[PDB]
Amino acid sequence: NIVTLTRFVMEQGRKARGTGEMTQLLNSLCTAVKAISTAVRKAGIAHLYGIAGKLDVLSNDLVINVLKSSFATCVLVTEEDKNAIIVEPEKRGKYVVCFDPLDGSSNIDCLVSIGTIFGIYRKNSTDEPSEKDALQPGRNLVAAGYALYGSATMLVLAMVNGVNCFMLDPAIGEFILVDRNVKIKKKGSIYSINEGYAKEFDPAITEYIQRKKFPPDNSAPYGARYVGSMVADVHRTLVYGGIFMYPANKKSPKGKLRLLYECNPMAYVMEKAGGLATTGKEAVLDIVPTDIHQRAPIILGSPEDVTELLEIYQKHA
Amino acid sequence: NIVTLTRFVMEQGRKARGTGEMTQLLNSLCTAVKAISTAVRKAGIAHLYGIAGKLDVLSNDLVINVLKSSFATCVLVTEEDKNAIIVEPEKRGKYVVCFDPLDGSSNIDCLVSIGTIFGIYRKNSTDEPSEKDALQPGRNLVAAGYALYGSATMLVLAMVNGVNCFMLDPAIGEFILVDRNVKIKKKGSIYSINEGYAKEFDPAITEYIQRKKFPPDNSAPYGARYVGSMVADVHRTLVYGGIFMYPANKKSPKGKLRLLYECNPMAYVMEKAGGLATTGKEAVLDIVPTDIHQRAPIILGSPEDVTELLEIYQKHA
Amino acid sequence: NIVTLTRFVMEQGRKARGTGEMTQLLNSLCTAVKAISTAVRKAGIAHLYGIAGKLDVLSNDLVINVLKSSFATCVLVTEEDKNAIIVEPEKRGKYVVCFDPLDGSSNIDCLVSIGTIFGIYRKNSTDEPSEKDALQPGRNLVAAGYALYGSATMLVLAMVNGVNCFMLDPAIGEFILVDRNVKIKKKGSIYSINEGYAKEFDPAITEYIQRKKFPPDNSAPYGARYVGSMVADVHRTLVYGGIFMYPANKKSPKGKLRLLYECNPMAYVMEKAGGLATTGKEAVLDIVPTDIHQRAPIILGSPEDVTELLEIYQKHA
Amino acid sequence: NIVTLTRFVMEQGRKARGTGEMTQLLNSLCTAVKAISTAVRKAGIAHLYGIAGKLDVLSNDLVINVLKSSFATCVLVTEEDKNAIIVEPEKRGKYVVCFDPLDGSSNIDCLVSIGTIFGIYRKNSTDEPSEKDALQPGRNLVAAGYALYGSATMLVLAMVNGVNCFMLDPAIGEFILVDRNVKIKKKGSIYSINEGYAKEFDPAITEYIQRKKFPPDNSAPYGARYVGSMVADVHRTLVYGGIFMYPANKKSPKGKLRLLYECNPMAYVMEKAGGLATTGKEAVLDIVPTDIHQRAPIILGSPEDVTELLEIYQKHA
Ligand SMILES: Nc1ncnc2c1ncn2[C@@H]1O[C@H](COP(=O)(O)O)[C@@H](O)[C@H]1O
Ligand SMILES: Nc1ncnc2c1ncn2[C@@H]1O[C@H](COP(=O)(O)O)[C@@H](O)[C@H]1O
Ligand SMILES: Nc1ncnc2c1ncn2[C@@H]1O[C@H](COP(=O)(O)O)[C@@H](O)[C@H]1O
Ligand SMILES: Nc1ncnc2c1ncn2[C@@H]1O[C@H](COP(=O)(O)O)[C@@H](O)[C@H]1O
Ligand SMILES: O=P(O)(O)OC[C@@H]1O[C@H](COP(=O)(O)O)[C@@H](O)[C@@H]1O
Ligand SMILES: O=P(O)(O)OC[C@@H]1O[C@H](COP(=O)(O)O)[C@@H](O)[C@@H]1O
Ligand SMILES: O=P(O)(O)OC[C@@H]1O[C@H](COP(=O)(O)O)[C@@H](O)[C@@H]1O
Ligand SMILES: O=P(O)(O)OC[C@@H]1O[C@H](COP(=O)(O)O)[C@@H](O)[C@@H]1O
Ligand SMILES: [Mn+2]
Ligand SMILES: [Mn+2]
Ligand SMILES: [Mn+2]
Ligand SMILES: [Mn+2]
Ligand SMILES: [Mn+2]
Ligand SMILES: [Mn+2]
Ligand SMILES: [Mn+2]
Ligand SMILES: [Mn+2]
Repeated sequence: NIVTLTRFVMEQGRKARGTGEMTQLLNSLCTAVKAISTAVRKAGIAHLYGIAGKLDVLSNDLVINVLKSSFATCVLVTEEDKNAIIVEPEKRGKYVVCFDPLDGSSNIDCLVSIGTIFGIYRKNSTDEPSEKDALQPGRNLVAAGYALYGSATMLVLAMVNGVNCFMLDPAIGEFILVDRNVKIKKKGSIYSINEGYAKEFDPAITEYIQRKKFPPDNSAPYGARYVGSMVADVHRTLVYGGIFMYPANKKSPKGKLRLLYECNPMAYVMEKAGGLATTGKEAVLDIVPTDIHQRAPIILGSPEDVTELLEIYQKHA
Repeated sequence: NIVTLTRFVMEQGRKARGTGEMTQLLNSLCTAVKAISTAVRKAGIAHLYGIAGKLDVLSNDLVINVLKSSFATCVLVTEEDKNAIIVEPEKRGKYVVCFDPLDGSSNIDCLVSIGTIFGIYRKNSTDEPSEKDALQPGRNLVAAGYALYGSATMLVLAMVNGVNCFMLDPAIGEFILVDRNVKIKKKGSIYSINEGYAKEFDPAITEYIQRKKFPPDNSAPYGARYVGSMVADVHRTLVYGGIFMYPANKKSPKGKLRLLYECNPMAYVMEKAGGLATTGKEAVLDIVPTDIHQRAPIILGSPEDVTELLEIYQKHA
Repeated sequence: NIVTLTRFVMEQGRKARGTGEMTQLLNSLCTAVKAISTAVRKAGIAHLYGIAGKLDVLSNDLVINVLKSSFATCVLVTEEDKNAIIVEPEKRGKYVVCFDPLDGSSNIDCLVSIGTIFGIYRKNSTDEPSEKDALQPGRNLVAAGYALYGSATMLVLAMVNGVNCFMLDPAIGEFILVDRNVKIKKKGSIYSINEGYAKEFDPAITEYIQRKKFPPDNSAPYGARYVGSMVADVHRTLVYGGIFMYPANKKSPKGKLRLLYECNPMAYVMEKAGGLATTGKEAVLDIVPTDIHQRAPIILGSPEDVTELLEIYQKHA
Repeated sequence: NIVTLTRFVMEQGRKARGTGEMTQLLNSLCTAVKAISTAVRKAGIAHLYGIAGKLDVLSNDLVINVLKSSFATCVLVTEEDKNAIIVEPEKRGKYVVCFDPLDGSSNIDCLVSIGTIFGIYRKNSTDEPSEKDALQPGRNLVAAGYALYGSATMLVLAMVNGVNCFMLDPAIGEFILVDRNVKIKKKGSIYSINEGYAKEFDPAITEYIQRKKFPPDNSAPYGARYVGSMVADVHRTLVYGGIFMYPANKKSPKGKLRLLYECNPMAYVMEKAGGLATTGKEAVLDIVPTDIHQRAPIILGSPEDVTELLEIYQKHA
């Protein structure tokens, strides 16, 4: 018998004896993702083309409005907004949601996969809600995941008891559980990084990559993939195995990717799946942010591949 | 004042005073692509999961029957079939069609962008049709193109007059012309290749990659992108500029990509767009096929990038 | 801000301090209705027509499977099944659901509106669950309503605190609250009955109809409508006002419509909206069934119109 | 071996050796109908309800612009426009098109079936086009038909060769031929009329209705059906058999239905189907229009039922 996201979430909220506030939040998210999927796939485009009678701004406006209306949130952090958004008291809940409404927006004109990333924290210090409420390490996440708008739309939800994948059936607007309790392969055979920045890579990265192309024990070199859209690259890593890297380089001395809404949610997802997520020096989830738009270096994926790189880092220290 | 693919195809048939046979064919293609797009985005998956108690194969069958139903074809060549398909004389038209119904199928499980590639030839001769009718150099193509099932579904159609892009509106099931008489940039800033095969590259490719990461004239390095699905990588090249490469290596000294249904269609779109498509030695479109599943090395993209690499190929001549 | 059925149901379950069992049931129903809507609209019909690679049986199979999987039901009564269906102990809940999966199936070949009708009872006598558990008067309903597959799909849900209408947006597969706390007009101007049975009508009905065509006080006669699909006819009555009638006649000495899954749910809906629902002699909801497939006469709609007919009945008694 | 409307229309244009102008027109119609169908079923309604912070009018604009974009028309007559629309000479074709973009609009709020009706004429003359070009008797129609937005969406197209029915597959946006060369039953068992106007009927109609409820030869009475939307009532008549009537009464001694865009198209479909369409005195198709919004009484359906009523009309002659 089939399991829909709505049923699964509700069930999980029942086993946890929640008051149903988080459950409403997750149902709001799902509704928002479906709406974003529909806009991404271009339904109604004929209307802009005058059969007479933006995508990231709309996406932002959908997430914020849909999340507010859930009455389960108090603080919102968007990649798109400079300051955190404080929900009006009438609509307040106890949750802080950190999200990237549409990641990979550059890739839009090229029709490359894009996705939505979100991390959910529970408000701790019960003072008037504010930005500080979002400044929590990723180890403190209640839930995190992402929606990938690729050849099909998928929602990956990670919580304390594991990672689950839900495929969207757009005929009936419902997410079906298709992969339960996901676990990443211990060792993979694909490395993903933008080698265009080779000139700026630190030594450890340089050695690792070359070890991938020319393995000492003449084994098969790793295949390479780099879609340029984090959600797509990280999703392939989780599903097929391997390692994804967006280390520090001159243009981004602290990495390009943001900690709260890109790095943390993906780090959380990887850990629950049995993978590692490091900065090179430390675990991503343990870092305590000081700025909501803070950036951080990130390397994640199969435990053996990440460990192997971490050993190399240590060797140059 | 909107243009649908159906309107466009018909006006073009009228301008060229065709009997309407090629128009029937293009319309059958449009229908097949819409049907594939729907299965790719998983409409109906709830039924496989028991809500009421392959893909490569399904795509092949759709294209074949829809093409036969057009009464415009005599010989069909598919990546999925060992032997060419000779059409029943009852439905025999004059066109030969070579296609890859679902390219990048190994990416399906990862939900990476995938697509359909086709090239159409007019039968040249007057004897019983056979495989031999498909063995024409790409320069003899009447039409060629592809459909990309990415964040949105797109059909790119190349004919003698040029290249046009049609975006699928899944709400009304109509391809809408969105980019007219497309021309690739003279020079791009992205290079695309599986650097996992570094150990195997010939000296010319190696030197080029090097120039891209460490520019000898102190110009900015190129960014790297490699989705792993030709239609996705090529479509990004066409729209954004740059170069895509899949040269020879232990993976056949002859390349991996197939000439008839992958290389030729793309080479044809590139040339009509004002770009180049070469094997490093000769232009892809001039190669005389000798086997329907013949492979060939290919390099395509912005003219200045392709000429640059060709120069290196010559330096090592 | 928008209100989706999922949010509304959850919210209502929260205010009622339910354990979330009914909430899951209602979410199961909604999922089933969306799936039935999609099949009714004919998505995928191209596949039966061989682009190479029942509606009431499928509908039945969807409702039963989806309801079972909710783990909130113990007894199921379908217009389509001879005996009540007892859910396996592992999947048991405390609810008894009486439904017509696809009412108006004759009207299918003519593409006339069809709908789904359901009534929900709470199991009372805690003995092993059985048919007897369904034999409860309609006054004992916890929830009832219907889905109408007309020009657009709508779900009308009635519960103790009122009647609400939700319109299905098939782009995102979500029901949006479009009409809150529905109340029927006190007096209408449309009568709905199949006058083809005039030869068999009892005297009261005969007098009423003629009073509608030739009003004593020369006022405007009532307009007449009779779609032949109860859900459509009753839905127009609720929304626009008037009276619907399916009285007893020779072919159906006790009416055609069934009490448990057609009459009761519609009677419940009408009462909460401020309308009346009578057999001519008694209120529909007060009747205690003795057979699950029992039939009953029914007259419902605006309070003044129904009262006016009831007066006439009394006059001939 | 499936037939889409697009394939059918093209083969028919080829058999008739047309220049492709009428084919472009029919294809533009197919596109408009699909666009209307989508708005009717409310795709996108969530946006009107603020998810991210008319119908008659929208339908008119769609048909008009899509028709003008076809370059096959010179004069357009709409139920919604006081004066006929003369096409800009730049896009002027040779066809005159009369249509009701959304018939039964008063039923919209009740979600009752609704539809689009069109009749196409070839311009006969050689002077500046004008309203006068549309004033042709229905016997001069090149094509006529309708689309019904009911439980499923259907397009019925009538041309010289006969009547065909195409079911819309909303998953791929394609009309699929499902009923070929349709013929109405010689005699039906359903009569359709608004009996609310009994007081106003002429003696002949009154006598007929009477014969249907109380058959003088002791045969079974006819059942009654009256949806209240012409396209719905007529489509049921065509498929199931019977008679539909909207005769004269205080609601204009001249009938309610409009000749050019409601009566003629339907009369034309009926005749091609082997049925009859009369005003009681003369055949609808032979009436010489004298005003574009001229109304006319109509009776259509199975030949034996229409002849029967015509006989009564004569008895009172
Ligand atoms: N649907 C759910 N899925 C998983 N955990 C849940 C769910 N609902 C509530 N919980 C857990 O219970 C806590 C409080 O729930 P709540 O009362 O809804 O705010 C949450 O923070 C989670 O720890
Ligand atoms: N829709 C079309 N678009 C562009 N060229 C066409 C079209 N139809 C026919 N032609 C051209 O005219 C030739 C013969 O058309 P046909 O008679 O249909 O086989 C083709 O092979 C093309 O070169
Ligand atoms: N979603 C809901 N909407 C309205 N009433 C509810 C809801 N959930 C529960 N209730 C009410 O509370 C009772 C018990 O709920 P439950 O524990 O879920 O079985 C039901 O029978 C209703 O009376
Ligand atoms: N697709 C078509 N189906 C049936 N008849 C057509 C079609 N196209 C053209 N014809 C017929 O041929 C005439 C002229 O076609 P046209 O040149 O397109 O204006 C029409 O008016 C019809 O009588
Ligand atoms: O367009 P965004 O939202 O800023 O995302 C781009 C990000 O950019 C990374 C790739 O950037 P580079 O071009 O530097 O490789 C991805 O991995 C992220 O999706
Ligand atoms: O033959 P397939 O399974 O359709 O593979 C697709 C091709 O595979 C190439 C990638 O091959 P590598 O893994 O060797 O890079 C892509 O460009 C082409 O799309
Ligand atoms: O086809 P069903 O499920 O038995 O429903 C038909 C019912 O039949 C009534 C009309 O029947 P008559 O033909 O006797 O008028 C409707 O009001 C109900 O929808
Ligand atoms: O003019 P409209 O609003 O499009 O009305 C539709 C017409 O209205 C007739 C019903 O009229 P009565 O209420 O007079 O029966 C139907 O057959 C026709 O569809
Ligand atoms: Mn963003
Ligand atoms: Mn981002
Ligand atoms: Mn393939
Ligand atoms: Mn391939
Ligand atoms: Mn039924
Ligand atoms: Mn029924
Ligand atoms: Mn109208
Ligand atoms: Mn009208």
